[PDB]
Amino acid sequence: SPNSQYLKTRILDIYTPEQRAGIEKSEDWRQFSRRMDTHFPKLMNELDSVYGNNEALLPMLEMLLAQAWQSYSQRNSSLKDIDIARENNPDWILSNKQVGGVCYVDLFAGDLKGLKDKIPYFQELGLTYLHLMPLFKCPEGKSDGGYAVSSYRDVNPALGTIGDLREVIAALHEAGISAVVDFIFNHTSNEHEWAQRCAAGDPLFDNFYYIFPDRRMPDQYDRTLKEVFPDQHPGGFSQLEDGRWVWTTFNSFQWDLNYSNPWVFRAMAGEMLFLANLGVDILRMDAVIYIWKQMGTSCINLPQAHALIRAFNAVMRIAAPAVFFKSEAITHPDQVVQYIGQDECQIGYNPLQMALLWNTLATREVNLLHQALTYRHNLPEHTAWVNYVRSHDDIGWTFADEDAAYLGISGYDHRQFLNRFFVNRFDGSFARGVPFSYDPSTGDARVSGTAAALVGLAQDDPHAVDRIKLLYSIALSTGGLPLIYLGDEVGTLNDDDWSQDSNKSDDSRWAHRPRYNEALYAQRNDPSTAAGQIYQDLRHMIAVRQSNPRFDGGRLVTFNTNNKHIIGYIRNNALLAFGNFSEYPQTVTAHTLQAMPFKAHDLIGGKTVSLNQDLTLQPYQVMWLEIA
Ligand SMILES: OC[C@H]1O[C@H](O[C@H]2[C@H](O)[C@@H](O)[C@@H](O[C@H]3[C@H](O)[C@@H](O)[C@@H](O)O[C@@H]3CO)O[C@@H]2CO)[C@H](O)[C@@H](O)[C@@H]1O
Ligand SMILES: OC[C@H]1O[C@@](CO)(O[C@H]2O[C@H](CO)[C@@H](O)[C@H](O)[C@H]2O)[C@@H](O)[C@@H]1O
Ligand SMILES: OC[C@H]1O[C@@](CO)(O[C@H]2O[C@H](CO)[C@@H](O)[C@H](O)[C@H]2O)[C@@H](O)[C@@H]1O
Ligand SMILES: OC[C@H]1O[C@@](CO)(O[C@H]2O[C@H](CO)[C@@H](O)[C@H](O)[C@H]2O)[C@@H](O)[C@@H]1O
Repeated sequence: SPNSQYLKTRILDIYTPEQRAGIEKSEDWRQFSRRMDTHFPKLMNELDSVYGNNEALLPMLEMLLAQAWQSYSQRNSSLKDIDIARENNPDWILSNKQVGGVCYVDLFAGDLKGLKDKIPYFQELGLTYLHLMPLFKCPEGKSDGGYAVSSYRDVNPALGTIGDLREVIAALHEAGISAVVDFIFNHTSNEHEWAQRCAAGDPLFDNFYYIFPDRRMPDQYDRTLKEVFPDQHPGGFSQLEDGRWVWTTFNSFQWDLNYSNPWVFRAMAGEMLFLANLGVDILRMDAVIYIWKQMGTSCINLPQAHALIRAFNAVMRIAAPAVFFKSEAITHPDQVVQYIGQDECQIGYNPLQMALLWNTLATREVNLLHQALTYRHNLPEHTAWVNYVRSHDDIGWTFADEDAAYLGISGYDHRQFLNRFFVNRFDGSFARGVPFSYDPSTGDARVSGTAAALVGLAQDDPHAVDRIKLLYSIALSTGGLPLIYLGDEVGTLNDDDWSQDSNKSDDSRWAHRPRYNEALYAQRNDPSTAAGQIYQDLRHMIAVRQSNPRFDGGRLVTFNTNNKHIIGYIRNNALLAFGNFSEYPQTVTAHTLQAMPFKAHDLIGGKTVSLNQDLTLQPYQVMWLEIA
């Protein structure tokens, strides 16, 4: 294998002898050269572990690092300052100061100029982090809500221009908000140029996808693949018009990119550098678990997938140190956590906590959630969870069967229950969700619907507002970067048109993707409305989280409440949180509370609470007790 110095001297060969002296003296080159020395050995080792003795490895690497230099050279000074700051503060992601939000630009604000106009509201709410849903050109009609990308460089004209996006990102930065966008790197749309050229037999785009002459290999792969959108097509493959078959994990119009080809890595690394220099702070690594395939396996969570992401990481350490990764791994908890690491994805979605929040509302029993906060919450140094309550996607019940079994719970039977409960097919349920991707091979299903819909707000259940408050309280206080699904903070209900819209009718996820509700947002300062109560509740919890150092960092220790309806945990040995998941009053006894100070201030309700006696929580009450 080559070395950092060799590669750098060749990178510099593009310059005249005179220019070259100016380059090597420059501050940009000095930073690049030391980051090369520090981080290139990781890049080389990760790529070697995947591609081995591949003839194209060295040429690809040289091409990539030449592009990395050009990119860093071009990178504007303000981003270069953020590079230095995050280079010396790996734990910026772990600060209690951070609170995130996510929205569709079109649905929430019409277009990018409109989004820029909403930035004062984001500041009002207290966001420091904003994820904008996929922005770029995609097929008209059905594009999986923009996740079928037809060009990585062209903004969807309905949203505006690439210049508009650069301005939004600058404006977010001026408002103290990090910009977060999707890195859609497992697949492109079938109308993407790479996809067209590859299928047409253009040598330049040879092996950019997985294309087969017939069903022989697809059938063999499909023996072990687990379907993602079972309504859409069987297995993992779709047929071309000419009779061939292409790997399509998701929709038929989404074709998996072939990372066994090192030129595909270079292509997407190139795209990563492009987004970096737009000033993107965090890249959402979409569908991370699918980027390596192997016959005889489920083709998810494979070792090469992890190595490839660690390779991407090193590219950012070299040419855009500010750019962090957020893992989207919705899979078994044992596998979810393997993506999270300083040298891989520094943060990742926490689907286990999310799914168990909803589980606990249904059962009123904190057993699985306590188990999860006890054994699966704490992370390696310099990493964090992203804690959420809802997202643009369905809810999957991705708790571990092994975990549940230890508690005498059958995972299969339990999911059968949860899936009936949350779509209002269980006696007494407050939930008004909609099924998604029922699967006749597994009996599996997921749940669509907004947070407000799932807690009972549609029928104005008197407990609805408190349920929302409780759920968000836990994401805001367990440790990690909390992510608000924008619209939830005023109690936004399910979309009313999705089911009869022919572009949407086969995808119930659109139920929980409503437009900005003008009426609700106008009520947000009136505490007599559900919108105002939710908003003031959440805003208060956000303010406390961000101001109070007891919430800092990602670590927690659970507290045994000895009440199966009440969750308990302690942050920084100074903040005792209780959450009552029962619709009835529930008590933590004086005996349980013996080690606590006699009195403690509750940050939620503002009162001084006695802990030297029974503590009785009202229905769905949350307490944040300052015990040190
Ligand atoms: O809030 C209503 C109800 O929810 C909880 O009970 C549910 C269980 O959590 C759930 O697992 C499921 O129980 C079934 C088992 O999974 C299955 O193995 C077999 O033993 O039959 C059970 C019933 O079908 O469904 C129940 C609810 O029916 C919670 O524990 C209850 O206290 C609560 O009243
Ligand atoms: O300056 C380094 C050294 O590189 C040699 C080639 O062996 O020339 C290379 O570097 C030059 C300056 O960057 C380039 O103009 C040239 O294309 C490249 O081959 C020597 O010419 C030079 O002394
Ligand atoms: O309201 C049901 C609505 O959901 C859509 C597609 O998302 O189908 C979902 O619900 C069905 C059960 O009603 C499931 O069989 C299906 O797998 C699930 O995606 C529509 O098919 C349906 O009209
Ligand atoms: O601490 C005294 C008394 O409290 C009991 C309740 O089971 O334990 C509780 O006290 C500890 C104080 O931090 C907690 O760590 C524990 O989780 C909590 O349940 C008994 O363990 C003990 O006798």
